[PDB]
Amino acid sequence: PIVQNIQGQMVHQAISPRTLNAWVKVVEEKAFSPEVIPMFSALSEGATPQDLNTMLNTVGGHQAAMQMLKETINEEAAEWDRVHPVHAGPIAPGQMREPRGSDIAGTTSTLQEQIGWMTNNPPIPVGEIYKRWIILGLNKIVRMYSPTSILDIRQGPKEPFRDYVDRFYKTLRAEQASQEVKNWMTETLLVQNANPDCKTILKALGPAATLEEMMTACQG
Amino acid sequence: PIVQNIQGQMVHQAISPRTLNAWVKVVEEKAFSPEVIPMFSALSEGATPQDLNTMLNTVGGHQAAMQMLKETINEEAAEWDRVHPVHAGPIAPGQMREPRGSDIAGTTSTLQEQIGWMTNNPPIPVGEIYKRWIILGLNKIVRMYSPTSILDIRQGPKEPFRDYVDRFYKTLRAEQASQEVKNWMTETLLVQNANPDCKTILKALGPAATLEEMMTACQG
Amino acid sequence: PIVQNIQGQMVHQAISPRTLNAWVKVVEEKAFSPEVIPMFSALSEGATPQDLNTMLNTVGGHQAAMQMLKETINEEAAEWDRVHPVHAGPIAPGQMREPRGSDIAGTTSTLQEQIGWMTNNPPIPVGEIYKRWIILGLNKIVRMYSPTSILDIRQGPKEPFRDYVDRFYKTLRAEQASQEVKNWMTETLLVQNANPDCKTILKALGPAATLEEMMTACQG
Amino acid sequence: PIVQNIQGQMVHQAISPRTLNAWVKVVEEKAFSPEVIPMFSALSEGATPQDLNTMLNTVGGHQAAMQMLKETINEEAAEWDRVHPVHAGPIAPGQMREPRGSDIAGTTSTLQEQIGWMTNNPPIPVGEIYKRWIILGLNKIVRMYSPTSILDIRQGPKEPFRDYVDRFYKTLRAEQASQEVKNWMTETLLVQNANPDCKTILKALGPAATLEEMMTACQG
Amino acid sequence: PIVQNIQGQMVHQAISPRTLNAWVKVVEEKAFSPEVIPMFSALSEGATPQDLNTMLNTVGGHQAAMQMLKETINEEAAEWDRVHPVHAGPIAPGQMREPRGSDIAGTTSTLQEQIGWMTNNPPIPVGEIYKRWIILGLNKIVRMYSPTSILDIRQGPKEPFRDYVDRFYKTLRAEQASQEVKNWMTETLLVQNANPDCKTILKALGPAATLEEMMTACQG
Amino acid sequence: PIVQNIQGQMVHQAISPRTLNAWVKVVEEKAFSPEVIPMFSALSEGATPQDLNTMLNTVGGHQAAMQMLKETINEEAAEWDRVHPVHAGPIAPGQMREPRGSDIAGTTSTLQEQIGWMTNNPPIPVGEIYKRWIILGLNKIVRMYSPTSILDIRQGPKEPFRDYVDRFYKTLRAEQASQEVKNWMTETLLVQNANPDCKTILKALGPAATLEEMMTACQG
Repeated sequence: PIVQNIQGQMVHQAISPRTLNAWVKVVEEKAFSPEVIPMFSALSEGATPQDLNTMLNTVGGHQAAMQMLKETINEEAAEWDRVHPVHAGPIAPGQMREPRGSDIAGTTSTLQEQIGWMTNNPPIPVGEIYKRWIILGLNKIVRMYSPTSILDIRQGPKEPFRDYVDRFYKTLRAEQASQEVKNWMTETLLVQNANPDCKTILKALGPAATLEEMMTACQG
Repeated sequence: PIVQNIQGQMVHQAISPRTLNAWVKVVEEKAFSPEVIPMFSALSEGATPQDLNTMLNTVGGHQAAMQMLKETINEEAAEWDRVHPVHAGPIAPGQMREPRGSDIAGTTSTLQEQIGWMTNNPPIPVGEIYKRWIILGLNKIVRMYSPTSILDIRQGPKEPFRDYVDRFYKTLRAEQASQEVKNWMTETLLVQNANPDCKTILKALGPAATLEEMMTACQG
Repeated sequence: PIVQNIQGQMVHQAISPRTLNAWVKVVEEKAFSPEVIPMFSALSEGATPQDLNTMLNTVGGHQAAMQMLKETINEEAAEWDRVHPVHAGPIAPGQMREPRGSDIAGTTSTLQEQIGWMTNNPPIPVGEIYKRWIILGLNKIVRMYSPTSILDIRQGPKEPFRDYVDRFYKTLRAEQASQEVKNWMTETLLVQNANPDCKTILKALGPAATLEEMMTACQG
Repeated sequence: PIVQNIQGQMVHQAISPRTLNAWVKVVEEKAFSPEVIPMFSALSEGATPQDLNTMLNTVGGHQAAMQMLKETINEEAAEWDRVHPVHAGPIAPGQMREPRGSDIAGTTSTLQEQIGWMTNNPPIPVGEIYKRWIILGLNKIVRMYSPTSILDIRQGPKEPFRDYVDRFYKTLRAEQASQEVKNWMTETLLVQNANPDCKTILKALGPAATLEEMMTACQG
Repeated sequence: PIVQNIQGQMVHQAISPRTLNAWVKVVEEKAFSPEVIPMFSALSEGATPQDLNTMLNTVGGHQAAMQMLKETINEEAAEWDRVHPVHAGPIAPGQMREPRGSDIAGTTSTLQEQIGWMTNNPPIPVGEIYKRWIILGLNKIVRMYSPTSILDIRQGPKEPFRDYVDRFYKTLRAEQASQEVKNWMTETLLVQNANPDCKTILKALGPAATLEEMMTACQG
Repeated sequence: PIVQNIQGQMVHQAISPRTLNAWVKVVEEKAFSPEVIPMFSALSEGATPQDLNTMLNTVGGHQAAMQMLKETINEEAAEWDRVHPVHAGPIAPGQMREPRGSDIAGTTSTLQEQIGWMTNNPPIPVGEIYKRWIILGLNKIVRMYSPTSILDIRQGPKEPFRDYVDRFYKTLRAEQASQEVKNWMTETLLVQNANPDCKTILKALGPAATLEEMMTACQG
């Protein structure tokens, strides 16, 4: 990943083994849960497409998820090539040729060319584009790992309200259908599926009730 | 987070992966203890709102508590907007605009805008305001996670005074109240709920005795 | 490796103890899984043949695999020396001589000659060729460690489609067939070797079958 | 702490997470040994009272010891405020006001006043006084924590002289008496409490008894 | 060890404690094995003789091996003195004196003299010579620590070919002999000492069969 | 400990918690052994007397050894004060007053005075003097912790020669009576205490025998 110097300029730097070790360990230990996308975006800030291909190929196991991510990256690269055709002929001396989708992916280009793209004037953010594509692929992967659907949630007679709302919001963050649909769901489905006693305790507070009073009602 | 860089010019330095790993580990190992608030305040010194959002997203589990935190952040932003109205219009070329609640919460404010608001002279304390909001939310969460009320703390028949006062002060620190209420409670509730064998000893010492005198009295 | 100094001449640097410890640890911990080749290509970047020989010699155990890797390096060096004539006699100053196969292998050269061949104009990628040879050898090794073949994978009656495709893609990554033959295999045998229920499911799905829709269809 | 830049101003720097992690680790693993005070004085060097309050609040458990430490800090602040009058009214610019005891404790001020007091000419060190108070409190704590007294140490019939002198010097380090009383006891009760055989050996050794001579005499 | 410092001026940097801890750990777990010589050469790149003495003194236990190493260093020093005589007389102000046989081992040579001998132009390769001596000593020690001879390696009746060839090549690498002798030793000993069934299986392949074909013959 | 900068000058630096942790761990885990002195000399290179007093006070347990070290430091300081009396009266402006015997230890001087003494023109090596004193004290400590004398060594009928020579050289390095006496002991006492069979096998080689042949004789 590129790093700025004392005078402000930046140059390529070898990827730290600690970053790769932490990424592989968090992938192994935390599997594919909603909290891998923020850590992935934090680990590889400013990473070249070669570094992202490293961080993806290094993930042993869960090869189906990695194949899904590869297919998503392939579709995004095809759409990018369709929306931005590259020109042919001689290239200007002060400009380097613009990358194609397969080259934005970093599959058929050298590291020096990535560094030249990233430190050009004006700079070309190939790393950020490929990171956005990988984040979309990881969103689709965490959507696939979702164990249950949002509608099938029903609290057991003994399962505490805390565990119920924990499971609910876990699969809700794993759903990621939309934002306003999520807002409507947390109003309706959250109170629609409570245990009868605590259910009517929550209905006593009306729809204006917030989550804090919703929990301290059934609390104790 | 931004940091003083040689010489005297603050530049943006992205959050280090080791800090995020330390935060994830302390939230995994210690759950939601009263001490986490200081650990959080010390792990994110001078952090941009984006860094605090990253540190709140990287949490694993406890989604209910994170939801209360987000809702209290929204409430604080609404109160800030009600107290500090923002006038519309073109901005000055050298001075930045006054941020709104959504600009403080890092939701609709780009990283460059926050860096501007922080490094500009005079500085806008967006980081400290968002930290105060998150600290209020964490206080709410740790006061909710209290298993039993402070009024229910009672010593066992053979439970030593050591563990009794330890658990009592732990629950009292987790409990929420003004300092004078705590000053009254440590004098009215501590000696009364003790075991009678050592309760007689504490009564023999006196009402206004300090903690160390009672502790060395019932020692052994 | 050879770290490139900021806005200056590229300076040689000894391999880091951290890098070597991470390498020996991943070897010892994961034996020879298909990801050791990407992780090796990641750790060893811009490294001299001396660095690569050190990284290979620090490996303890698996001496059969090490001897096979050395035999592969010897075969590659023999082929290189056969298809590339070696010049001799007086050599003009400021121009290094023709690198022999035993020299590009690093067994008959020195760090000075390696750095000279890596700093010449135009540069000669001695490191990138020796790394290619090591990757060919490691590919042979990981093919030898393959427990079962790819054509002999059959899904269990209770073993789910996720686990089945995980094993299938692991064996495919281990497989030695060319990429053109590799595609037909994952297009045909994946649906041809599954259990009858989801086999008929994917048959009703028909052509253009992709992994995402396959896994969403075989749910439950 | 306050790191002194090389040929520059003493720039303020937030406490690194490593310092707090080591502090919580030692206070968790080693409880309250006599040496923790030296390690606490080592980790916190040139630190603002805010840093010391952060280091104290991060301590988890042993809340009775923390309350005793806060009571000791309050007593020291009351004494300081009693024996030092506090000026008021308009204050000349460029000269900070009189530091109050509750202010020298850092409970009624911000970081700016502490940094100003630690940068004035002549310097007024708030850190070296608040650390002194914390050390007095930790000394009271470690004295309270000692399980056995110094006057009640007796060597076992089979327990050798080395273990006896180890326990004796540990309890002496935990002792609260003045240094001259400490010298008196370490001169007399050491040989006055040993086992009769080596007691007579050390009596034959006579005056000017020195520890290495004692341990070389009681050998075997 | 000295290191290239920005810009282009080598200055002395003391050995880091982490390197010493890594060396103590590798001489605690790996103990003495063939892999230690490569690890030692990588941990001490460009080390002054004082650093190598420090790394050889920190080894706890195995005093016989360290004495062998010291005696072989003395023998190499005597041979260097007998081959490179040192003339006595006043030294030139610009250039340094020729190091004697004991100036290499860092016994009577101060650190400044070694730094001079290394940074001078032309440099005196004292570090590499002392490293060659220590490597000869370590080769002696690892050839001594061999439990059995290479002629005694024989496969068990049901011991798989994998463990047999692994142990055989490990003992052969630990053994000391010229590579030319090993070329006959392998083709004479590997197939002969195998199990009778696998013996005939390998003999069916041919005498000059490679290691990979011989392996895949009896695979499973 | 002081550290050099880019311009070449040195200034005080806070002691790293990693150094203290490593020292405490090596002191406790390895207790007292001849290989604690090199580790101590390597850990605290360039450390101020305050840092050495820290590293000594931080050692919990083995308080008798620490008191021996304190007594040795006291005697060395008294001898230094006797051999170098300090002058009275006003001190020159360009010179700082020379440290007394007790101030070399850093017991009655602030850190700034130590830094001024260490970076004066010409520099005064108080740190190196106090390190020499501490190394002498640690030598006396490891002398006391020697379990057995050098003469009592007699190999058992079954105890292998390797264990015998290991124990011999261990207690010989722990003896440190002299260096030439050590050379005479390794000739006489090593050959005088062997088991009769291997004893006469060693006598078959005469006194000219070296250690390598000495052990490979009794080997196998």
